[PDB]
Amino acid sequence: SGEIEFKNVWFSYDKKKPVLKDITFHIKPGQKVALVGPTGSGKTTIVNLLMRFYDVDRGQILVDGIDIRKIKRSSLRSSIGIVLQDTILFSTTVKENLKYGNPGATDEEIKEAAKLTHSDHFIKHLPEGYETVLTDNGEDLSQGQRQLLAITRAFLANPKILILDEATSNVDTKTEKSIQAAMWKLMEGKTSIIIAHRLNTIKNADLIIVLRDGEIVEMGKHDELIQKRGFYYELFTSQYGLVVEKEAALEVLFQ
Repeated sequence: SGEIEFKNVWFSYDKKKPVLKDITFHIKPGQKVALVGPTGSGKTTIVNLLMRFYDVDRGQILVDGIDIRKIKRSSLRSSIGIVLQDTILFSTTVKENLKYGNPGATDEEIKEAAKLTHSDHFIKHLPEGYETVLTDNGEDLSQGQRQLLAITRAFLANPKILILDEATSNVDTKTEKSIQAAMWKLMEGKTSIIIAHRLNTIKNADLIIVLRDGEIVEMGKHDELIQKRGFYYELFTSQYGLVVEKEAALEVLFQ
C-alpha cells in the first residue's frame, strides 16, 4: 500500500499551454519523497492530480497498480492524508477535531495517538484539556499547535499516503522539535510526499524529484544529485553563507 506511479503525465488547467509535461516517476511503498523546485514549477499541480482534483490530459496515474480514475473517490481520499503549514480546524472540542478521520475510536485511543505524536502535553495545558472548545477554527492556538493537531488527526486516520508541508518554523524551539518528532512518527511505514524546503529533509529523502517549468529535470537521492552541477546544485547552494533568516530552509523553495 502506498505505491504511486505517474506515467507520461501531461496536464494543463487552461488546456492551452501545458503546466505539466511528460511527468514520469515511481514511488515505492513507504518511501519519503521530496518534491523540490521553485514556486510554480509543478509541485502543486502534481499533488492536485494525485488528490484527483482534476484528471490528466495525457498518460496516467496509478495508486497501488490501479488507475486513480478507476478508484472510488471516497476510498481514494480516505487513503490520502494532507498536512499543510497553516492548518484550518473546526470549532468544536479538541477531542472532536481529533476524532475526524477516526470517529469510532475510543477516548483512550485518541489520547494514545496524541501521546505518540507529542500533542498530548499542550492539549493538557489548554483551559479544559481535550474538552477545550476551539472557537473561530483554532484562532486561540498557535500555528505550530494547530499543525500538531492535524498531525495527530492524520495519525488516527492512518492513510497509506501522506502529502505534507514542512513543519512551520515560526514556532518556539520546543514546539518545533515537538512537531518534527510528531511528523517522523506520522510518516513511519507510510509513503510520504513532502513539498520540501528544509535542508535536512531534502538530504534524508529516499528520493528527490526536481521540477523546473513543469518538467522533471533531476531525480535521485541527494548524494547522487549533489555531485553534478545542475539545477539541484543551484537550489541547494542558493543560500550558502548568506546570513538571514531561517537557515534551516531554502527560501527559494517556497518564494
